[PDB]
Amino acid sequence: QIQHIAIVGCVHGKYREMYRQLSEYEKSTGKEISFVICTGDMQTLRYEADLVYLKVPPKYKQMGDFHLYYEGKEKAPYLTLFIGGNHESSNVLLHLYNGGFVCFNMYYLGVCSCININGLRIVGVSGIYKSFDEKKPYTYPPSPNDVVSLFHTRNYVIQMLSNLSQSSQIDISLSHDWPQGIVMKGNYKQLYRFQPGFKKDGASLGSPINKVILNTLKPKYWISGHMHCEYHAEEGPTHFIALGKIGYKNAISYLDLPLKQKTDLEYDKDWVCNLIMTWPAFSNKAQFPDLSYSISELLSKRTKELDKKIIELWEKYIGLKIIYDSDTFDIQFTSRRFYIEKIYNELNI
RNA sequence: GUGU
Ligand SMILES: [Fe+2]
Ligand SMILES: [Zn+2]
Repeated sequence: QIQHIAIVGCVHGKYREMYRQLSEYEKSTGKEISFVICTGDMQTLRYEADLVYLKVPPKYKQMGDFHLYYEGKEKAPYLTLFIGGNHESSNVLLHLYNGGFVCFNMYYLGVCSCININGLRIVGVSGIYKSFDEKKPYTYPPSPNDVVSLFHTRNYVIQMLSNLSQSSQIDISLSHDWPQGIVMKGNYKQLYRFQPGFKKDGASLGSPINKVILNTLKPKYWISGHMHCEYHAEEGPTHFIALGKIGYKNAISYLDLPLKQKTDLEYDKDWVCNLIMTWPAFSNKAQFPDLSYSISELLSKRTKELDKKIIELWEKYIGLKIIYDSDTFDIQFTSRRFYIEKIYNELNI
């Protein structure tokens, strides 16, 4: 039993072309796409005003196609899961830092998270690495000045995600920039012939945060974008796949994986417990996470009886299935935090 | 990597 998953590199606002490409493959080969995974640079600009939050060179200050899907003019034909890259409507993603649908069939995984679909556990890490921002908190509501920093990956995602392969393996992990040093684990000589600009970076190319997460979780697959080129490599048991940008040949590939059972997009139980147990570090909605707390210390208080009660209350107030909600994004920010706070306090810890 |  087989499922076919499309994996996409950078989209840069070219959604109609991406779905056209994807519908072609469905018609040409007769295979059915279960769902789509995109590794970032999604540019989910709702309308003109969101352009202030898109950090691009001036020639790329363009709306793209997403507003068509946001308005309902277009309908995304497949469920599309994505992380954020360095070219985003960063204000929208911060409202949805705990994940959410930006429009029908288009689900943002958040700053980081794990989801369940078709028996698979999928971990996403948004953004790109800059050492000088990796300790900065998020400030909310988003203001135009943070356009330059909102999409930089924070070190704290390492502690949020590190326990996630205790119960079971991670099937797929996504990141926008490559895990640092993985460039050396494939045919880099051939890669340097197509991208001679990479050679000077050596093994330091890529994000150290993603390197750590890769080494800790060892997913079956790690997918990244951002470098506008195809690449493959193997780090121990992990198959690494880098993808190009929509418009070129190397932008889309497909994973044909065993389908254990067909199952709708669901929240991951272990992620949900991590989210509830770290609530104290996130409780100040003007600035989070409060790193005076230890994320690891907070997560060390997880127990099997608390996990069971957390998932019971999550199913009650939110539900295990991830379902489309068309409230505005600032309301979704407040609502999801309202139930995390409520669930935590009901634990009396 | 259209990366500061
Ligand atoms: Fe990028
Ligand atoms: Zn890109």
